[PDB]
Amino acid sequence: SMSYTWTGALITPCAAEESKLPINPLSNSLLRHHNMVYATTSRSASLRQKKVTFDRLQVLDDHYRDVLKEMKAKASTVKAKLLSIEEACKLTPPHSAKSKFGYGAKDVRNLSSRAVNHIRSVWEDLLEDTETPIDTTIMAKSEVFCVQPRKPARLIVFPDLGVRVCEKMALYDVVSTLPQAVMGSSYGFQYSPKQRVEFLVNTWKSKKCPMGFSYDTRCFDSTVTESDIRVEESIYQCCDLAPEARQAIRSLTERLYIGGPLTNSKGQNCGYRRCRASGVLTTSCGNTLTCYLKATAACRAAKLQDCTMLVNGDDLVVICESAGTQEDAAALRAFTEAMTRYSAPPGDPPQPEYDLELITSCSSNVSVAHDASGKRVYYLTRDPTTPLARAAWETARHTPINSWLGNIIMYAPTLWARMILMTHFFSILLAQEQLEKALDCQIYGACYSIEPLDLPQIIERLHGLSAFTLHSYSPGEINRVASCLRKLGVPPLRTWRHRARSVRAKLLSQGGRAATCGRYLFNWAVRTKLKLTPIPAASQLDLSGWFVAGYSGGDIYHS
Ligand SMILES: Cc1ccc(S(=O)(=O)Nc2cc(Oc3ccccc3)ccc2C(=O)O)cc1
Repeated sequence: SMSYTWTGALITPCAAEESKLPINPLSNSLLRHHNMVYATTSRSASLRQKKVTFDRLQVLDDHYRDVLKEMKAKASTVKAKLLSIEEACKLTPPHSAKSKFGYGAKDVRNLSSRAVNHIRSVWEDLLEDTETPIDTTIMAKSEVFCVQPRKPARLIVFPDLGVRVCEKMALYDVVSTLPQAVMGSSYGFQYSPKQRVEFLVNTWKSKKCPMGFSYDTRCFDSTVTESDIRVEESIYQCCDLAPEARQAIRSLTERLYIGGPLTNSKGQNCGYRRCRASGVLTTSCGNTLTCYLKATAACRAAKLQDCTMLVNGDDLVVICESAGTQEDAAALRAFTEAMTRYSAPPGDPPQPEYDLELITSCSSNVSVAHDASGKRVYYLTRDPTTPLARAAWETARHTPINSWLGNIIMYAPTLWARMILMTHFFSILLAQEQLEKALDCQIYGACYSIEPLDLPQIIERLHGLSAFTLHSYSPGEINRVASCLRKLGVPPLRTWRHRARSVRAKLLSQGGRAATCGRYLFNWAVRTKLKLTPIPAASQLDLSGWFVAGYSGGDIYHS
C-alpha cells in the first residue's frame, strides 16, 4: 500500500527556522565559506514528501521465510525484563519534547505526580485498546550540511511523551538485547569504532579473495511494510515477556509501528503513514532486523558465497568470497533484484569493491596510519565535510547536541579531528573558561553528558594510546581532507599547528586534567615529544553501555 497519504495541510515548523550560518567571529576562524553551510527547514518538506511517498511492492520467498525462522529461533532464547515507570523515566532526555497533556521532560525525570499519573493511564490504555491508531506529530528535521556540486529536510514522526515512556517500559530491554542475541557479530552497534574496524579487517582477511560492498536502500523507512513490522513483532514475541509487556508490544505494533494518523505542529491533520516512523523506540532495532533479514536472504538467492553482514539500522555492508569479476558483478546484480522484491530497492546502485579502504558504510571507511613505533594501525575515518559544517554551526549557535564532541570521540585517531576539531574547540573553551562544563552529545543515538576534560581518558580506552601518535596517514586520506579544507575554506596545516601549540602551552600551565589534555591531544603539534604513558584514570572507565545498541530517534538518554 501507499507509504503515505496526504491531506494537503503542510508540514509546519514549531518556531522560526534558521537556514543560514550566522556570520560569527568564532565560526570564521574555523571555516571561511559560510555560505556553503546550511540547515534544512520545513520549506523543503514538500520535496521530501514527494520522494518518500509511493506504493510498495513486496514478494516473499522461501529464502526469506527460512532466514526468519532462523532468526526466530535465536530470539527464542531471549528473556526481556520490562522497566518500571521510574526506570523508563530516568531514560528520558532533559530536552525531550514536552507532552500535550500538561508536562515536559523535567517533570518526567522528576517523577512528578502529574507526569507519572498520565504515563500510567497511557499504559493502562495500551493494555485495553488494541486497535485505536495512536496519534503522531510529523516535523521537518533541521540538519546541517555543505552545498554539493542541497538536500531536502528529513521527516520525523514521533508520538507523545507519555507514549514514549511506555515504549521504554515494554520494549527497552528488548531493543537492547535481542539484536545481538539474534544477529550475532553482524549487529554493528555492539562495536566501538575501533572494534568496528577490527571486525571489518579481520573479516576482510578471513577471505581467500575478498569482495565487499555497501548497500544503500532508497529511503529505507518508507520501504518498510506493514508486513515487515508484524514480522518484526513476531521476533519480539519469541521473547519470554511479562503479560503486560507482551500485550503492550501487541498494541504498540498495531496502533503505532505499522502506521497511524499524522498531525503537524499546528494540530492539523496531515495524512496517514503505513511505513516506519523514525521517532519511536523500535526504529533502530526494527530497521536493523529487517535489513539483516532481507539481506541475508538476498545473499542466498544471488548465490553469493560465504557472506559476512554488518548491519547498523538501515545501513549495511557485506563481505564475501569473490568468484571473479564477471561472476561478482552478476551476483551483486542478482542480490539487488532479490532485495528489490523484498521491498528494499537501492538508491545508489551497488558496486563491487576489492579494496577495504574504498568501502563506505555508516558514512565511514577503514583506513591506515602509523604509531610512534612505525607500526601500522587501522582506524575509522570519514570525509570531514559534514562534521566540519556542523562544527562551524555548533560554534555559532547554542545546540542541544554537540555533534563536534561526538565526532571527536568517535574519530579521535583521524587527521581531521585531531588537527581541526580538538584545536578549534579546546581553544574556544579555554577562552570562555568552560573546560569544566559538561556537554551533551550523542553516540549511536543515545544521549550522553561528557566532561571535555575527560577526552584523554576516553580516547585511550576507546582507541588506544596510538590515537595520540598516529602519523604518516594514507595518500587517499590526506587528499580527501585537503580537497575538503579547500572547498569549505578551512585554514591549512600550518595555521592549526600554530593554534594547537598555543592551545597546548595554555593548557599545560593550568595543570590538572587540562595539563593532560595538552600533553596527549596536542603532542602532534610540538617537535619535542613527551613519552605518553597510560593515563591512570583510563583503567577506571565504564564505557560499556556506550556500545550496546542503536537508539537513533528513540528518545534515549543515559544519565
Ligand atoms: C593530527 C596530526 C598528526 C600529525 C601531523 S604531522 O604534522 O606530524 N604530519 C602530517 C601533516 C599533514 O598535513 C595536512 C595536509 C593536508 C590537509 C590537512 C593536513 C598531513 C599528514 C601528515 C602525516 O602524518 O602523514 C599533523 C596533524
